[PDB]
Amino acid sequence: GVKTEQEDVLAKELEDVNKWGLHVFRIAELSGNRPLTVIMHTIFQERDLLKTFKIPVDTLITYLMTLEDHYHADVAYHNNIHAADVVQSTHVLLSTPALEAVFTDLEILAAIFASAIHDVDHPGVSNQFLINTNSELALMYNDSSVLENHHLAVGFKLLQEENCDIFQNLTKKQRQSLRKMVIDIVLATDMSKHMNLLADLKTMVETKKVTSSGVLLLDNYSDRIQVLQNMVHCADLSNPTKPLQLYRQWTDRIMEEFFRQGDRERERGMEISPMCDKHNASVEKSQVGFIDYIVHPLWETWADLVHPDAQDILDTLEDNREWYQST
Ligand SMILES: [Zn+2]
Ligand SMILES: [Zn+2]
Repeated sequence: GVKTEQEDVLAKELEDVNKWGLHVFRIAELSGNRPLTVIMHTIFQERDLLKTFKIPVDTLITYLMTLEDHYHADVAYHNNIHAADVVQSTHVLLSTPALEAVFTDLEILAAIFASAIHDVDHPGVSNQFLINTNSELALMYNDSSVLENHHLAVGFKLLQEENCDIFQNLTKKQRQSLRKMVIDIVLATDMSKHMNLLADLKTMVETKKVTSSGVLLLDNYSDRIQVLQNMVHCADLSNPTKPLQLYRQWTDRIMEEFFRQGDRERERGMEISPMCDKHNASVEKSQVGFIDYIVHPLWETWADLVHPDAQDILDTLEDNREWYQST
């Protein structure tokens, strides 16, 4: 009834689950490529979610393993490790001092569950690739948020497998609310929604209230959900805010995925996508452009929302930006 030594090494690593920069790749190794399962399990226990929602533990484990298995091991970036990272990063963002006591258990469950399923069954190519190849998925979703609609459908559909319904003891009311929030959050991970989300984040920063001091004031669904949406979007785009040794690993993986799509595009004479082209790519330049135009405006705005909880994260982003720039 005692951990093996590998399990103990895993356990000591997981003591960092509440911190930006967990070594998720080491956890992936220690766990036998189960970073999503062990990290979700640790977080659910940590937040008392099993008791609060009467989730039987074997059901939670069975579902997590099933969820994890529907991420593609042969996809370099959009895989279970990325899902685990986004989960644990959303987990840390949820605990930010400026959001203390703001969100309900159900909203907390929604953000974490949405994080876990948000890229499930990703084929490792983009929406545009899927649309252009006349793929079955693109036709099912009428070319609209193709992957993101698919991630949701898979994530929910998997609750129907044997002993997988982790929401079996929630009331209809809890389930309908949970489901809508999860759907709103995941659909918001589509980059084509990025400009609007950021616009609304800013507007809320311009017009933000604080009550009892410190903590933010969110008094309608629109505001509560848009903050959750931006939170997970932030976790999804958190690679450049992480210590450089992690960030570079993510960048290697995303570039491996992009070039591979570039290869497949040429294996069919398709026009080559924005910097998916091996040979004609500057990884350093693309990262700088990515940070200046997308990641920094997002996180800078987030940092303002929860000032100054996010100062260390923003500083790390800027350091990494200068680092890449120095090339
Ligand atoms: Zn995605
Ligand atoms: Zn993602």
